[PDB]
Amino acid sequence: RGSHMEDFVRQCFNPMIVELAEKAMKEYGEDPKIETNKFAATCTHLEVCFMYSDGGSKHRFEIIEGRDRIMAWTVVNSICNTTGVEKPKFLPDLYDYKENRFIEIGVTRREVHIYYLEKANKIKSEKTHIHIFSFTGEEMATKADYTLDEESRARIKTRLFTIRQEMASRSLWDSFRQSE
Ligand SMILES: COc1cc(CCNC(=O)c2nc(Cc3ccccc3C(F)(F)F)[nH]c(=O)c2O)ccc1O
Ligand SMILES: [Mn+2]
Ligand SMILES: [Mn+2]
Repeated sequence: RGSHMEDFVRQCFNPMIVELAEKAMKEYGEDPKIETNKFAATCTHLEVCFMYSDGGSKHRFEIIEGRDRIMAWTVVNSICNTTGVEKPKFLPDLYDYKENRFIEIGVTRREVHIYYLEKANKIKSEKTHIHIFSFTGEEMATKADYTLDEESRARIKTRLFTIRQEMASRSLWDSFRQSE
């Protein structure tokens, strides 16, 4: 199907990020040409996770998001057997070696409060850190511990708002906001 959203996602995001989002959606049994809003969402989430890992020290983060499910769970099991942190019931996004905790990164189109509430209700181990961003420039982290420096998060919010602006300029932001 000829979707403007698909072409915009391919023009906006990095090709390797697009390939990773495509592989993730195909592994989860979703059509990137049909679920174009979910395609944009997966690309955005991947890019935000990569920018997050880009912040901090060189060996600070172990990246779980992006890998296929089997290898991702393998790295999670290795981290749990190495450090001793409780195994999470759901696949997280990163692991902070400095703070020694799993990080779940979320990107929302609504208020960060509701999104964080749903995520804290989903995750039951509580030991997993949750860091939520929004397309309006807001953020919320567990225990007010935002992990990274202010600049590394500020560039993330800037990129999110740029993506929102481009979506609105292409007249696709309304359906993308209604999709969530
Ligand atoms: C069983 O469902 C889950 C699967 C996973 C492992 C892989 N998916 C993510 O890692 C992840 N997916 C999403 C959005 C999404 C997209 C597809 C299905 C379900 C969901 C969610 F349910 F999350 F809305 N947003 C994240 O930020 C994000 O990290 C983790 C937690 C889950 O509850
Ligand atoms: Mn994830
Ligand atoms: Mn996430």
